[PDB]
Amino acid sequence: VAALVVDNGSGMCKAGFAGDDAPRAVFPSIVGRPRDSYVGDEAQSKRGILTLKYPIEHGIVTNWDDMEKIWHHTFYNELRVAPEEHPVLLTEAPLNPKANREKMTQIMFETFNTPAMYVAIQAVLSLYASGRTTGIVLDSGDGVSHTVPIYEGYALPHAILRLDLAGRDLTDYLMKILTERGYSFTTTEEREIVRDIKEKLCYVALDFEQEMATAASSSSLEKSYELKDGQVITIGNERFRCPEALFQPSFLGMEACGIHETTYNSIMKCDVDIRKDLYANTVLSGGTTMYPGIADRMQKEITALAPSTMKIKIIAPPERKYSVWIGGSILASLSTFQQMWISKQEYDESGPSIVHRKCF
Ligand SMILES: Nc1ncnc2c1ncn2[C@@H]1O[C@H](COP(=O)(O)OP(=O)(O)OP(=O)(O)O)[C@@H](O)[C@H]1O
Ligand SMILES: [Ca+2]
Repeated sequence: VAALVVDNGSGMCKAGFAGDDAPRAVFPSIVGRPRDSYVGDEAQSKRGILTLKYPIEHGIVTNWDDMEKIWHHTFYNELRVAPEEHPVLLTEAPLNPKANREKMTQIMFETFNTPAMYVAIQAVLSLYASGRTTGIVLDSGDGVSHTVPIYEGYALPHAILRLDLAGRDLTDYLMKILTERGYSFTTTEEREIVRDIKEKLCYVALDFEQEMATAASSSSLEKSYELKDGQVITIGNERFRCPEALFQPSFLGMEACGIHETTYNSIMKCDVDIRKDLYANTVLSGGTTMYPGIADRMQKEITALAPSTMKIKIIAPPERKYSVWIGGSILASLSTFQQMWISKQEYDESGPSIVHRKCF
């Protein structure tokens, strides 16, 4: 009899049990409404008559009635369990407003009746999941990208940087640039493909101009995508121009620093004496860091921004895509964290605003 690990993100919900090694339920973060309640895998397939809402916008929860239902679906239909038997580890976005974790507790203890619960910070977790308690996580999902300096399991609120460049925009950026090539992707079923192509084929060029150079001069970097109907689509320098946006947001007419500088900028915002620790412990997580090349490119780029002498180390746990979860599975499982929850009876005594003093 162990705990529960529910990680909620802008596009996917990752659910399972503390003391496992991998989520058991994984399903998009979508609630479907007929212009009578559909969540999960189910929800996607029905779209044509329904309306789809995503209640997690940019890592933060904006609809609470839809959020409640994703969790109704998670416990009952996906995990087949019932909450008032289990303690729940719930995850939160770096710099989640005070109010939102409060409101989160309410739902759990009140609607769901958890005997115990918790909210931890996603970044923080993935940092654990590799085995460290100091560092800076580049976490970057379907909707939002954070750089998060962590010191002794304590994220540093002054040093966090959020950038809303992430999966969905890359998906959108591949569409845009494949469409400039002639192709067309109207429908959302076609869109589901560009999503696949991005994940199947894209990578991160080491040297962006040389690469663009190479692909104008020959076709050595081309790959074909055979569409489920039979038609094969040639994809070329699109393959690395999509994830290039991460390093240069301009591609998307954004005036933002790329994930590299953003990470430099976050390291730089900290007390000087910790930086070398962070520099050398920089963890990728989120599924938008899955592109091959990323590590090196990031190694190359921070090294051009960092002290000439300095030692860098980008860590890319092969697993990273579902690391946030995992990281908490570890935690909720740890016999030494067993007596750190907020309990049903503890809530009753203090209301939601206790979720702060006990969740630092
Ligand atoms: N192998 C891959 N290569 C590149 N991108 C990928 C890969 N696998 C998944 N992605 C992208 O990762 C995204 C999902 O990542 P993650 O699971 O961190 O999302 P999330 O937690 O829903 O997002 P957020 O942190 O933005 O709330 C999707 O945009 C998907 O297209
Ligand atoms: Ca996420």
